[PDB]
Amino acid sequence: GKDAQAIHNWLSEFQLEGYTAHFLQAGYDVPTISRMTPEDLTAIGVTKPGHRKKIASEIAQLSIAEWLPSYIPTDLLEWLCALGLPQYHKQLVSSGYDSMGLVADLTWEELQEIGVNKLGHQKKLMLGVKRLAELRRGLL
Amino acid sequence: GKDAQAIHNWLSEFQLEGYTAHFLQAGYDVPTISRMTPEDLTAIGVTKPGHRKKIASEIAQLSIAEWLPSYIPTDLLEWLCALGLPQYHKQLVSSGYDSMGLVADLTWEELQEIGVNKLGHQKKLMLGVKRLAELRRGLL
Repeated sequence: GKDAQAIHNWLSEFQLEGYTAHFLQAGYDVPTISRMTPEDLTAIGVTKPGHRKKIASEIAQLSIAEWLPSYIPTDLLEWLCALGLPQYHKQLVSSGYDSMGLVADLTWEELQEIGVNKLGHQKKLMLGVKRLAELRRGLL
Repeated sequence: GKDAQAIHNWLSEFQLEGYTAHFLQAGYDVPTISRMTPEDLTAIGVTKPGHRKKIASEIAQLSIAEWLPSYIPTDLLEWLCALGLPQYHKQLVSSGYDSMGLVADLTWEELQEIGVNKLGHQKKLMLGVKRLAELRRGLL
């Protein structure tokens, strides 16, 4: 198991790791767990109040989000972080590409005065744009 | 370096790994490399014809795509693979959620006769739907 070893690690930091299989059988992984509620834990069989209280508390301390597991960037900076290019955010913003909907229409010739000059970052970004467009038209 | 060790590994499988820094300085990573052309390799300074011929050939043999690095799913199955839920594709298709644009309007009550019954897979999917909607309205 691959996310099992992520759960088992996190549950071990407070000696509740014998609940690992509870999250597995329910299909959960760590980022989804971070958004459960107490009733969700009850639903998957965490019924002992002493343990459900403690797992809830330990979940609020989980501060790793937000486009995991979905992998849908909602805003521009999230997306440049999916890609490995957050260093370009504020160049894109100074040039008026400050939203997903506007970035989708960015074009190969703007790139030089925005400041994306390494050709690999150039290509990676424009492939992201191209197929971001392909996803908008996907709604009809 | 993290994708450097991915390049250095792949270039080593044909003893050309001393080109690793060429791809780094240009910002490339493996999935972007897989889409380069010969002129792209020239541009980043792979100028010796014997090596550029061989790296090109070795790139066509790279068959790992397609939403990496972009992390924008273009079609429904890609997206259920971003998430860890491809086992549900054909249930979603038998129920008429066979595109991104239609999935974006899937709702919590359909889930039982589609066949998504593990609550963690339920939550993971509906978070993906919710924020997929949030991304469509993002285009105005």
